[PDB]
Parts: sequence; structure tokens; C-alpha cells
Amino acid sequence: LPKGSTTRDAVDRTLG
Amino acid sequence: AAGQNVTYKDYGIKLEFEPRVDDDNNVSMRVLADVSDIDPATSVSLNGFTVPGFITRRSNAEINVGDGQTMVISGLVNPKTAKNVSKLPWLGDIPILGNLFKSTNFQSGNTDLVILVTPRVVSAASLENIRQVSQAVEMKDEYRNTLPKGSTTRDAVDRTLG
Amino acid sequence: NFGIITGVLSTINFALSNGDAYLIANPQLSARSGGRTDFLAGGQVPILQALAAGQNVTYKDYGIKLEFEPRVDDDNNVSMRVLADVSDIDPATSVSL
Amino acid sequence: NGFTVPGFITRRSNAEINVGDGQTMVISGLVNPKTAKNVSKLPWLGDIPI
Amino acid sequence: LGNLFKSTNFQSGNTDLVILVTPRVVSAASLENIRQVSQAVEMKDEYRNTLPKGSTTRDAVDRTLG
Amino acid sequence: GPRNVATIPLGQDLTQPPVAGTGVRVTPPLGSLNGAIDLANLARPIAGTTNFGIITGVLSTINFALSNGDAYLIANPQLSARSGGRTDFLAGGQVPILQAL
Amino acid sequence: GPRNVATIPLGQDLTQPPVAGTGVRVTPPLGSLNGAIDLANLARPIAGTT
Repeated sequence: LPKGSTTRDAVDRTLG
Repeated sequence: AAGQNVTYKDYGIKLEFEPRVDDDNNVSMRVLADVSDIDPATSVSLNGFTVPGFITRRSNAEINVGDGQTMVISGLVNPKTAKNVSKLPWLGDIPILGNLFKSTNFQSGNTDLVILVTPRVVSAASLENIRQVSQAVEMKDEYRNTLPKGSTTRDAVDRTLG
Repeated sequence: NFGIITGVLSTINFALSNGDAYLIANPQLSARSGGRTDFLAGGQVPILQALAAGQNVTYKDYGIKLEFEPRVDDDNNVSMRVLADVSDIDPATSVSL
Repeated sequence: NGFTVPGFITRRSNAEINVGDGQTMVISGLVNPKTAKNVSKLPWLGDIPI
Repeated sequence: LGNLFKSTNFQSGNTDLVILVTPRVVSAASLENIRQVSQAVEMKDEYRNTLPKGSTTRDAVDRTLG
Repeated sequence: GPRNVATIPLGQDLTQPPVAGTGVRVTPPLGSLNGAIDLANLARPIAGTTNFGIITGVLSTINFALSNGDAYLIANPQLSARSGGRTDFLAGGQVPILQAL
Repeated sequence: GPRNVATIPLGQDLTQPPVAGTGVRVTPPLGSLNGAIDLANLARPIAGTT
């Protein structure tokens, strides 16, 4: 995913 | 059987609440929260009796907490992505120029959702009730100010919330 | 034979709409302790509702509806169950059969 | 088909009460104002006064 | 200038709702009952004043709420 | 471009004059432009390559409606009954309804 | 504007006179104006715009 994508930020919030 | 009766289905915002209170104002409760809307994408036509589909967010939880505490009962993060490519065997891999011999389909999205509740032991003089009462007063005043001074509908508004 | 034939089309939109709606309902009832009072201010519409098959005709209430079941103590504390319903006919979700 | 089925406008009250001899009691009342407004306009010309 | 090559669809709204009740132990002489009784008197007077003096419907109105 | 040639259909008499034929020629399908670009009357060896323009207009309707409505009613029924008894009263009508199991 | 040219339909006799043809020409669809603006009788190279 692109660095600035909003979908990338959602992925980073999973599997905490 | 068969292959008539007519039934009605609720939709929108729905709440059910069954509390129980202790001597320390601990609250044991079951709460149902449902938010649903009519979805045109999944609605069928039958003959002329259109049957709708729905988009729903539902939570039915049994919990217990202290007085005035906020508890989350449901949450969700859901990213999804799909990509499909069709290309010519060798020309489709040429940098930049290969887009003349290749077609791409891309989809991406995410959904975020939080559902949280807060119980409180109150009276009629409690702050939670007073704020809602004052909200109704402002609603009545806002209605009154959009009507002409001599209107008969304005006089009816003045007779409410006595 | 080598060539191309293609073109584009377009549509212009400048729509703009606003909407407001207000309503207040103020029904009032009276009942005795241990009794019950029901109130309806509205109408009735016919509905087809029969056992099995795929006939009977039933009527459905709509409008403003109140039900009240009070109970009173020696200090004039009131324990009650109250039902309040405000409903209107919606043309958007009506079917034709 | 040809069997017209009518609709109704109804005002109904079913109450259990008790009072003294010759007293007048109100068992139901209602005040109900309603208003709705819808506007369609062109983007900029629709806001010119008058 | 990009609005010549782009189309936008926008929707927004809000709904507000409050439901509240007030119980009171009353009699037939209580203020809550008296106000509704006086409201009915004004309703009858308003009906009477929209009719012609010699109308037969006016005489029927005068015979109600005795 | 395509070629325009004279041809004689199979099964035709050998004395009839020839008709208009062609070499390899493509009439491409227009997906969303179907019906917008004319292909029946288009000379194939294309003379005139561009068409740029616009055709549009607006319509309107005038409204000056205005209505009012009032309605009054009083019903004053009176009954008599003995203590412990019951009395029913109806002043109206009856309409037929289809209601079967 | 579009071009007006003479053309001979395929399969026609070679002695018949030619008919009226065109170059690239667009007849756009009218969404809500359909039936209000006449397109059948409109000269394409547009003379008279308003």
C-alpha cells in the first residue's frame, strides 16, 4: 500500500 | 406454508435495557443496541412486492460495571483490498509504456466502528435528566421562532410543554 | 485496416436542496391507581393477514398512541408503565401488490 | 378488485376512573402542531434577496 | 478548474428527539383538569363565532357542553 | 484505410454489372458511444476526423399554489345505566368487510 | 463541425448516383431535454445557435 494511504493506517491498528 | 399474511419489520435505531442495581450502585445489565438502514443493493423485486435488504450493526451484551463508568461492548477495524490485472504476454511488462497493453482493476477500503455505554444511578433532579429537559426547551423555542407572529400554529406551540 | 473511432460525452449537474421538519405531540391522560387508560388519535388502514396460503382483512392503528398503568403510594410516589408511540404513513416504503 | 375497503379517521379513549357525584373529568386531550419546508434552488442566484 | 472534470454528490442531515412524561396525583378540582376543561370552553366559543347568527348549526352548538 | 473494389456476388448472372465491394475493413463496436456516432452513413475512407461541440438547454415551471382548510366537530352523546349494569350506544353505520379463515 | 461528403453504399450498383454521407459526427443524447430539442430536422453544421 502507498505510504500515505488511509487503508495502511487501518492495517497498522490491527493485531495489537 | 404455501409457495397470505403481511408482517412488519422494524428498522432504524433500537435499544433495550434491563438494569439491576446493588447497594454500592453497581449495575448489572443486559443491553441490545442495533443500527440498521435499508440497502438498495441487496433488495429484490419479487413481482411488485419489493423486499428490501439491510445494513446492520448489532450488539447484545451482558456486563456489569460501577456507577458512572464507560465500557466498550463492541469494536471493529476491517481493511480490504483486491487487485486484478490482464495483460499481453511480453509488452505488458515494459515500464511506463506497458500500460498501453495492460488493464488494472483496484479496490480498497476500511470500516471503523465503536459501540460504548455508560450507566448511572439518577433521580429526576440529576444532571443527566436536566440536560435532556433543557434540550427540549430549546427545541420548542427554535420551532416557535420560525413561524410568523400571527400564525395559529405558533399559538399551538406556545400551549405545549406546560 | 488500422485505425480508431472513439469519443466522450458528459453531463452537467448543479442540483441543490434543503429540508426542515418540526413536530410536537402533547397528549394527556387520566387514570386511577391500579387501572389502565388507552388513547388513540389517528386512523386505521386495512391489511391483508390470513392464515397460510400465498382471505382475511385486518386493520392497523397509526398516529398518536398512549397507554398508562399507574400505581400510587402513601407519599404520592408513582410507579408506572407508559407506552408512547408516534407514527405516520410513509410513501417511500409503501408497496403496490 | 371491486370490493372497496375503506380507511378510517378515529379518536378513541378507553379509561378506568373514579370521581364524585356530578364532577367533570377530562380523560384525553391533545395538541399537535406540525410543519415541513422543502426548498430547491440554483447555487448562487437563489440567494439574491427578493 | 478541476470541477470541470469532476462530479460530487453530498448528503448531510440530523434528527433530534426527546420524549418526557410528568405524572401528578389530582382530583377533579386540580389545576391540570381545570385547564383542559377551560380549553374545551374556548373551543366551543371559537366554533360558535364562525357561524352565521341565524344558522341551525349554531343552535346545535349552543346545546352542547351543558 | 480500406480499399474500395468492384465485386460480383456468387450465384449472380455473369452479365449483370458489378456491385461495390471492399477489402479488409473493420466496423468497431462502440460500447457507451453506441447511437451517438453515426456509422451507417460514414464514408469509410474517413474524410473529416473531428467533431467538437455542445447541445444543451434548460426548462422551468412556475408555481403559485395557495390553500387553507378548517374543520370543526362536537359530539355530545348521553347514556343511562344502573349500578352494576352496562349500556352500549352506536350512532353511525356498518360497512361490509371480507374476513375468512 | 462535421463534414458532408458523397458516398456509395456497399453492395449497391456502380452506376447509381451517390448518396449523402458524412465524416465523424456526433448526435448527443439529451437526458431531460429529450423531445424538447429537435434533432431529426436539425442541419448539422449548425446555423442558428440560440
